[PDB]
Amino acid sequence: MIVLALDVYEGERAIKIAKSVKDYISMIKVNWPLILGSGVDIIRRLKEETGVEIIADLKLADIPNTNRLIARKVFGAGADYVIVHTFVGRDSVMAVKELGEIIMVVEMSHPGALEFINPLTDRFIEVANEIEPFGVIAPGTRPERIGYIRDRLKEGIKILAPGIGAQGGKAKDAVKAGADYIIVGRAIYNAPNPREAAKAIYDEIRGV
Amino acid sequence: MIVLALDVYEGERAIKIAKSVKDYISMIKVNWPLILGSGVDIIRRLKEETGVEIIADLKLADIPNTNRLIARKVFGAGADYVIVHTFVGRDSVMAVKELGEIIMVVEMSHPGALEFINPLTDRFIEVANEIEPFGVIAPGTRPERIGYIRDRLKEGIKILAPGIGAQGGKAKDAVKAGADYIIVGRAIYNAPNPREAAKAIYDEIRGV
Ligand SMILES: O=c1[nH]c(=O)c2[nH+]cn([C@@H]3O[C@H](COP(=O)(O)O)[C@@H](O)[C@H]3O)c2[nH]1
Ligand SMILES: O=c1[nH]c(=O)c2[nH+]cn([C@@H]3O[C@H](COP(=O)(O)O)[C@@H](O)[C@H]3O)c2[nH]1
Repeated sequence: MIVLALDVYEGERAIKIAKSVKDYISMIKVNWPLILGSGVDIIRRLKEETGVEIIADLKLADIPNTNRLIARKVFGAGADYVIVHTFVGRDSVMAVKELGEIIMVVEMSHPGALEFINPLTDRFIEVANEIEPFGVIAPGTRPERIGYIRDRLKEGIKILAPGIGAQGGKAKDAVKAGADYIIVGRAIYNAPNPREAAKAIYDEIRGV
Repeated sequence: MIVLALDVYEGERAIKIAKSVKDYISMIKVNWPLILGSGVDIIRRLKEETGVEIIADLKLADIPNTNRLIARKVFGAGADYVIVHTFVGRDSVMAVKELGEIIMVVEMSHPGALEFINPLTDRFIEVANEIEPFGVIAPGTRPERIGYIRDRLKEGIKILAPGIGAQGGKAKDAVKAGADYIIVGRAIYNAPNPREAAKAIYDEIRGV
């Protein structure tokens, strides 16, 4: 099950790519840049033009009432899931979950992640286990980490993995490692033929 | 020096209120809900209509590249400062700092803050000491914490403190404890007469 990271911040060209690959993806993930550049409306619309669920990658990390306000507006705009940080606390996570499905951040892949976030991943996983969000993000650059998290995460809580390598077999390996969804951006929206690249990743995943 | 927390999500109503108190405030702080409701261009309009600097309280907490994309757009839209989290690491903070002035989060006041953020406040302050942002936010609801932070914060980094009025904090207390700026929302924008409310706090802060 593929998640398209529509990180093509230019208007209509972003929507064109998403509608044409709708057959091979399960969700569409949008971030703050797209939202800022096109307005929160690009959400309602990415929807009624692809028919695919949408994940608003916002990494909410504010106080409860502000997280709530943002969620209400984003869910209200059509988002199906909102990604939220675990670091700011449970009340802030629950404020969003109360209005819609959430995906919690328990680990990150940039150099800075090793400073405070990653040392707390085991603890964040346990928070995730108690809250039972729809899922958690797990950088899949290294399958070992997806399995690490999968071993500690409650069954029923999905794992979505970004940073999937471009080599043939990587997407399949991330799923085998425990990822329920692989989040792919570049390798798809910047490929000569998007639908084709989407189909390739899709076919790879189901082993044939 | 007052920072108006303009938590009025109807763009025109926000401008109307901001304009009526513009001569008693130093800056205007806006968060995601207002940006989502009126579009990020509301920052430009608020600046033109009031003549005061704008702080975008986004609490950025993404990877360096994404934090930079967001900051580029927001500083580009006219923001003078962007509030960023320290927990995501130095690289993510610097990604924003390289594009404009920043204010770092080293401690929060909601209950969830006790779980992971506050236990790390001393370490966050040392990270802020190294990076040297324009300022850090300090809890105005507990003047004892403003002084605690001030003592450990490198000289030159400013302290801005919310929590005055509605949350029970006093402007006079916060300034006495070391706050350079007092962040106030409801006590001014929900006052029967905002300009009068803004003047009063202005007077309170001036009387020492
Ligand atoms: O939660 C996350 N932590 C990370 O460290 C990270 N690095 C990349 N990404 C996101 O992965 C998606 C696909 O990235 P690529 O363009 O390299 O395929 C895109 O949405 C990228 O933004 C991350 N998401
Ligand atoms: O820790 C907190 N607990 C709260 O209940 C709370 N309410 C508001 N805020 C933050 O303070 C800014 C201005 O708030 P006021 O309208 O209460 O003056 C607001 O814009 C927020 O940034 C809060 N922070």
